[PDB]
Amino acid sequence: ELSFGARAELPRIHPVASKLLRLMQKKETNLCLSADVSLARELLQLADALGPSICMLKTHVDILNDFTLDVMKELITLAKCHEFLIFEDRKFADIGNTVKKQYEGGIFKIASWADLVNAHVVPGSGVVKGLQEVGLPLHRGCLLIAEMSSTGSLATGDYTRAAVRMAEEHSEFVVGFISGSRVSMKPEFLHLTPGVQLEAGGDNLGQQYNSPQEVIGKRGSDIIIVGRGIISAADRLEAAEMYRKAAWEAYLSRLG
Amino acid sequence: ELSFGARAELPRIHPVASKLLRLMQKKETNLCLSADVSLARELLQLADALGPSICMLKTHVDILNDFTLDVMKELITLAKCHEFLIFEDRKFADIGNTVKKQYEGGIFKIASWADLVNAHVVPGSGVVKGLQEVGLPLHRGCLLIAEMSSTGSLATGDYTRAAVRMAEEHSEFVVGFISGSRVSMKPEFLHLTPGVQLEAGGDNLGQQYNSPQEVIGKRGSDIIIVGRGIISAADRLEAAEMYRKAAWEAYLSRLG
Repeated sequence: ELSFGARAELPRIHPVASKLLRLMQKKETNLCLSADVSLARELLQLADALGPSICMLKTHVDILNDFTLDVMKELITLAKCHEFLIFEDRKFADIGNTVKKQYEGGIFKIASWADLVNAHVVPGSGVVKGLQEVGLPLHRGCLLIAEMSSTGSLATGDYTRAAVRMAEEHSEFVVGFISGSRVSMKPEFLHLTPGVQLEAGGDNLGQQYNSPQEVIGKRGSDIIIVGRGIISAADRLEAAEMYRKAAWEAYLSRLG
Repeated sequence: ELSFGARAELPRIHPVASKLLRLMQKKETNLCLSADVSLARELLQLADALGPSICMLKTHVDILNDFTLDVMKELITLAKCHEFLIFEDRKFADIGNTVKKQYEGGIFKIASWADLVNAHVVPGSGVVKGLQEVGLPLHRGCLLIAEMSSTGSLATGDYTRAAVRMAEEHSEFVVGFISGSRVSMKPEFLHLTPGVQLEAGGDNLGQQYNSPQEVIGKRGSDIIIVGRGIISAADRLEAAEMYRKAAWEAYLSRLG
C-alpha cells in the first residue's frame, strides 16, 4: 500500500494521476475542494487562498453565473501557482457522440481547461469513448463515478464493478473513480470521494457525509472532495486546512 | 391505448405533457427533433423549417457555440409560432443540490426556456428533488432516463425499474421517460425514445438505432428523438416529414 509519491511513479499511471499524486505527496494534501460557487470572483478567490492546501479544485461551470473562458484561464493560472488539478465535475452522462461535443465545445469548452472530468457509467463505455476522443488528445484524464454519496444512489453492486471494469479497460483515459470507498486494488487509480465533512450527517437534497478519517483511513480512499464542508465555513482556509490535515493523517495512518 | 389528444386530457397528466400531447394530436406529429447542431443559426433555421413537422425540439444548449438566452428566446418564439416544445437534453446526473443550480443557474438558465429536461436516476431521487425545486415553479417537466439507446448502457433491470418508481413518486415534475421502450404502464407518462433512424445502424461511439415503427409501434414509445437521421439528411424538411409520418403512422397503427 504505497504512498502517494510512490504511486505517482507507478508504471500504469496516467500522467494526470502522477501529476496529481506528485503534488499530494509534495503538498501533504489529499483534499479536493469542491468549489461550488456561482460567482467567478468567489471561485477564483477560493482557488487562490485554498490552492496550496488542495490537490484538486473541482468545478461546475454550468453553475457559474458569470462564466467566461477568461475565468478558466485565471483558474488555470492559480492551478499552476498553487499546484492543483482542475476537475470539472460535469458528470458526463450521454451517448458518446454527444459528450464529445459537450466536453470539447459549446461555450464551456471544458476540455480546454479541465485536467479531469468525470463521467457516469450509465451510458456504457461509449461515454468514456466520446470523451477520450477529446481528452486523450488534450492529455486529460477522467474519473468514472462508480459510487455516489447521495441516498438512493444506484451506483452500487455491479454498477460500481462496471465502473471499475470501464476504468480498467480504459486506463488510457480513466485515472480514477468517484466513489465513497476504495474500489480498485489497482493503486494506479485514484479514488476521489465527495460527501465528506468533519461532522456527521447529510443535506436536504440527498447528500450524505462521512469524515475524512472514515473515507481515507477506513474506506481506503485517496482524496476527499469537500464542498460546503469548507465553502460554507467562514474561514474557508481554516476549513481547508482542517480538511487537509484530516485526510492527510488518515492517509498516513493507513500507510504506516 | 389512448390517443395523444385523449392522453393530454388525463387526470394525472402534467400541464406540460398535455400542452405537448395536445399539439401532437393537432399537428399529427410525435416527432422530436434532436437539434444536435452547434450554430444557433442552424438550430433556429431548423426549428423554423421543421416545427410544422415536429412536436418538440430537443437541444443541447451546451453544444451550442453561439448560445445566448436571446437565441433561446428566438427558439421559443418559433416554439410558440410553430407549436413545439423545447426539450433540453441535459441528462442531469448529480446530487440533488448540484443539479438545482445546474438547471436554474449558470449561463444556460435552462429552466427559463426548457419545457422539458431529463435526468439520470443514478444519483437517486435527490436529482429529481433537486431539479423539481426549480422546475415545479416554472411549470416545467422532466424526463428520467430509464433506458439508453447506447451500447452497454447500465440502465437495465432494477436500474430502469428504479427510474420508474422515481418517476411515479415525482409525477408532479416527471412527465415521462427517456427509454427505448414503453417503461411505465401509466399513460400519463411520456416516452421519448432516442436512438432512432429509419435505417438500421448506429454510430462509432455506442449509439444504436431503431426505426420509428420499431420504437413507437412495437416498443410502445410515444415520441422519437431523431437527430442525425434528419439533420444529416440533405432535405431536412423532407426527412423530418418521413420521420414524422413514420412515427405518426406507427402510433396510429398502435392506437388503431
